[PDB]
Amino acid sequence: MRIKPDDNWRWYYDEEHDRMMLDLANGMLFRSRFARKMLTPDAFSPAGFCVDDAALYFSFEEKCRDFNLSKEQKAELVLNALVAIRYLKPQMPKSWHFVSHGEMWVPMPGDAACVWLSDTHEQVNLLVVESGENAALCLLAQPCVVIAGRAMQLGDAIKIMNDRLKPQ
Amino acid sequence: MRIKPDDNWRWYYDEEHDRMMLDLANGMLFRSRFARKMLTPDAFSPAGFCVDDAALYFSFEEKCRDFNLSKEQKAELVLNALVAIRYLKPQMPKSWHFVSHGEMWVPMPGDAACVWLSDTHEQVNLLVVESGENAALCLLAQPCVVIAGRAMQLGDAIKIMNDRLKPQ
Repeated sequence: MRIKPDDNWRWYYDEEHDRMMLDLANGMLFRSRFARKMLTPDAFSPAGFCVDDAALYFSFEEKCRDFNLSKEQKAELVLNALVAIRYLKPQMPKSWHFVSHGEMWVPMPGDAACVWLSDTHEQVNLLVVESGENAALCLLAQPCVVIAGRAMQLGDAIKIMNDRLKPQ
Repeated sequence: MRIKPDDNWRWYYDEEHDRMMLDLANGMLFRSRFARKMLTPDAFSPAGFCVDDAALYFSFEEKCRDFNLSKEQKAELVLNALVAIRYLKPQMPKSWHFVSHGEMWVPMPGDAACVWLSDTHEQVNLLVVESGENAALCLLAQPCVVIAGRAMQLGDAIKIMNDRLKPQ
């Protein structure tokens, strides 16, 4: 495997570029997708990467093996998922942008999900990171997409309603 | 191999942390050893990692395979070499901190070199990154050392006189 979690990793908030980061260490850094706006007040205090984060990392890594992405992309995808799980504030679920399915499906963390955009009918691929019973928090699991007016790229968060999500 | 140069790599200087970086991309960043003080005015303008850089990367990587280091440390070593070659200002060669050898040897870029410290006789490993006929730019190729009063760690530049350098 390409990157392997190590005792030396540190989460820290970068004041100047306004983004959660991981120190890798050894000259390497990972700048996540998430800025102050989206972090819980935990985030603002450096913390070691712990066994629990290691564990989530290993599961996510395997759950993503078969997504259609560069192994560099899979890494960024899984590292943002840890940031989201650990530090993201609660999200306001989105509904009406996506083709609705008459049944609700229970989606588990680590699942590959599609939604359909209700105007373009373009399929978009997500990774599920957190469940709920109405809403599921997902990360965008493809290089980019345009949603409301907004553009988003790989790693970006969005809470979607379970009736809009579907297995790949 | 693990890190592979990619069209999306960008050199840029980071105003806020005063260091030359490389964007890797995919969330990954590399922070080199080198601050404003040591850069040619080129540095202050972002630039794609180009085919020539890619070439230097590949020879330096191979010339460092058998150094006594972590593959993470070899990565940091080589990346700093690239910064050094591309962007470092001319250096003032040092002389007197190192055990002299009555003959001058010709050292090629890419070479593994030792200097001896003249008071401790401790051996220190370097990586040659530029040649000249008197002076040869080297990066420190071991985790850390103490030289004049200064500390230095892996990736740090110093220009040394060729009579002071010796092959591994």
